[PDB]
Amino acid sequence: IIGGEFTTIENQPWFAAIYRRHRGGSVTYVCGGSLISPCWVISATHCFIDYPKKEDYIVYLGRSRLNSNTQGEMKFEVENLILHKDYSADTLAYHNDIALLKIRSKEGRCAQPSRTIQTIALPSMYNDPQFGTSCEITGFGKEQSTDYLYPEQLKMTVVKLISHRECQQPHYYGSEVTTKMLCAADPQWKTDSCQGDSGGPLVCSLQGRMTLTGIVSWGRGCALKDKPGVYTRVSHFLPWIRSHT
Ligand SMILES: COc1ncc(-c2nc(C(=O)NC(=N)N)c(N)nc2N2CCCCCC2)c(OC)n1
Repeated sequence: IIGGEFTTIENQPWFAAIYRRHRGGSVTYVCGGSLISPCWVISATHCFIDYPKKEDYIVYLGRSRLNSNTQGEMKFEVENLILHKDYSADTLAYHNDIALLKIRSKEGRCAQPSRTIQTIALPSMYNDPQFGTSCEITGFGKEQSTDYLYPEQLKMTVVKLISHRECQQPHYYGSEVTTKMLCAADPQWKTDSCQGDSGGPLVCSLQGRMTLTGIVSWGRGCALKDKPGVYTRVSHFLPWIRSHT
């Protein structure tokens, strides 16, 4: 996350931290996700597509820091890794950038809700807020495009939903952005999602409740002028989400 503020997991208790075991022993951060039910984390396919073996991944819930344990955190194996059959990668855009991780502990239990571990609501079908709506993004992603390290502490910022029509202007993304994508940006382009934030939540207050509107997918740099964040439009994927859960 470029700009925004540091936060703790209590402010985004659905936030999942997804890591991969390396042949050797070492564990590296992959991507964020969102607890949508006790046993199910939703994320981005492009996070896993290079290493699509479920046994390689670890999910934490209730985790506020990258490389230290948070009091109350739960650690999970991936019992199922579901990648979107119709996934594709362009030079810039991911299509159908959506994935489901069925989580279970060594002792065979799903997530136990707590102050630091809550589920987020999916939206009603084809129902997103208007352009100009303020939504929150959360991630352990880079603080600057050029940074080598990810931040130790979880971050979150505010971005405004951009109209499909504004996001398809050639000097933005042209036709790279489809009806299954959402754009969000800061009016000053000063705050944004970035590398490491992929798969993490775009959350909007919708029908007066916190709703998983987007999944961090792609963008051309981070906090660049005329280069908004591009998000999987979760309201266009409910059948796929219902069916695979
Ligand atoms: C031109 O440089 C460039 N371009 C793209 C990325 C990148 N961006 C995002 C992202 O969400 N961007 C955004 N919201 N504006 C994102 N979610 N992920 C990004 N990478 C991770 C996976 C995609 C390609 C490599 C960079 C990047 O990160 C340092 N740097």
